[PDB]
Amino acid sequence: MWSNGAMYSSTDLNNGFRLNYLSNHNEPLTPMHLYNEFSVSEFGGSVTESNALDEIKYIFIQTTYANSGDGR
Amino acid sequence: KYNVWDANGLATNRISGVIHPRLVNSRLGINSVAFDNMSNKLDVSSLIHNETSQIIGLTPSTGSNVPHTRIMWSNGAMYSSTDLNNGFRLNYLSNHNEPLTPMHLYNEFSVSEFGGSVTESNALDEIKYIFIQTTYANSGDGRFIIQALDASGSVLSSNWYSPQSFNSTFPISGFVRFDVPTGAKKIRYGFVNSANYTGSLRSHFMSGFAYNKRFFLKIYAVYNDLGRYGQFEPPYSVAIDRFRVGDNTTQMPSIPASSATDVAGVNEVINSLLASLKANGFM
Amino acid sequence: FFLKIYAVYNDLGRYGQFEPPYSVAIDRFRVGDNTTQMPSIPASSATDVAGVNEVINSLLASLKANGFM
Amino acid sequence: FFLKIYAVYNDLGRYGQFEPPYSVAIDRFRVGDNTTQMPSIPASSATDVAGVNEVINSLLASLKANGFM
Amino acid sequence: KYNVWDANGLATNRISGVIHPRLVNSRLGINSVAFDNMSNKLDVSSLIHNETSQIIGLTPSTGSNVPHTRI
Repeated sequence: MWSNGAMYSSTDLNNGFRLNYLSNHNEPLTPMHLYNEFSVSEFGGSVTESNALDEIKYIFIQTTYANSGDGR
Repeated sequence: KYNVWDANGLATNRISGVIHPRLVNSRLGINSVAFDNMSNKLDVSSLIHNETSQIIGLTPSTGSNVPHTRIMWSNGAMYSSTDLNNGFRLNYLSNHNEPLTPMHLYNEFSVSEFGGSVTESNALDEIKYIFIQTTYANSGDGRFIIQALDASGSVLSSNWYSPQSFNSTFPISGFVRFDVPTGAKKIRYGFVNSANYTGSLRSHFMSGFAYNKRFFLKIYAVYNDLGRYGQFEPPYSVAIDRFRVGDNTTQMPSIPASSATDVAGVNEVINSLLASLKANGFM
Repeated sequence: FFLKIYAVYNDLGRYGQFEPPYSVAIDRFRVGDNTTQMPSIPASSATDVAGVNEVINSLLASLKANGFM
Repeated sequence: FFLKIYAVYNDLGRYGQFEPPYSVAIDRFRVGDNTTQMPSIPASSATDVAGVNEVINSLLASLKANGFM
Repeated sequence: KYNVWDANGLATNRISGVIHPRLVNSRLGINSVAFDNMSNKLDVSSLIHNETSQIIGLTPSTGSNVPHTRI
């Protein structure tokens, strides 16, 4: 389900994805990191932006709870 | 004519209503804009066709705005095999009630299948209305066509729609409504050309991507009775890994055509092929 | 482990909502692909003339039987 | 024939609702798999040291043509 | 026994109701006919198995009314 990244180890798949270091959340992501990318709000040149409007307003992310961890 | 008639028509508005479901599958129903703006529309309908364009264009192409394969369609062809971004091939049809041939891009499915022990007065119809949503363009000769047919192939009802018909959410996309007559046994739908030449989806339905950069088609069936015959939707099972997580096969690396004939080059090529098959999931 | 991400649209379906492709009229999407994983065929070193031909026949039979044709 | 089974959750999505996998950024789930079933290749009996090679070339060409590659 | 008990039972009727979701995942819940007629049923549930029959039968067969594989 992922375009970039890798699995942590090829001798025990139950460790999961590999998580690589990133200093802060506004830094660029590289092909080593596990991430996906998609494009939104694609309108033609004959359409003014003031008329077409935005495509996505909010994004809600659900996932599992844990008490601590360095992963993000 | 209607139960709810929505006439909201400004591009900068954002409408979102709630409509009781039993008003939508009735003798008069609601108009196309009201269904556009009905946030709970999945309470009366399910998708019978959903399709959008890929992200990465296939070879050869100059863009990725339309579908590059005919994977979703049982008939027809791609316009040109040297530029896949032209899209589907639109063949000429004189009027929307004419018979569709295997040259035209279209699909067919059957509705209201009850056994011989059930009277038709008791079983009833399966689909009441059909709603189609497609991208908007200001002009073009291509048409989206839909037909309802009885048991012996004859056309009970039919209609087609022009690019500027899809304008309930100008300037991006819109809905149109089709009325399924009683006694229909089959439904055909697809894309054709209304003028007498072979056209392409890019330049004769999407007007050269002047308004939309991503083609999509969604077709909603409003059922006569919620789930009497069972709604249509993709298959799934929580217990099978093929449907729970997906299929893990991957495309194989290219193996160059081999000409080795000393009785061992062939054996090595076969062993390499079997190794790649085992490695990439086919096994 | 599970991960679910939800996009709230600025306007319900102005640009077309994202969801898996489907067609009631195509058997690929209506019921799924019927291909099955092929049984393991061991790497073969038979070199007279005939072992290679027999392995090719075995592979073609398995392809035909398991849905790849 | 059809069969649909509905699970009413004790709490809406505490453990995560079950539903088919999808990703708007991945083409296998966004548009589907473009692999098509290959045309039938008859089992071959050519053992002059090159008929086998031609059959293998044909099989590789079919694989490349029909998506598997 | 129940919260909502639907006893509609004629073949020519077409029922379509709305029920608050919190009445369905409760100690008593609703009966099978109310859930049949609950048009907002995807607010409290999801399909854990969905299967229908193919359009074109596989070889060999005399019809296409049931699933032809154990997929």
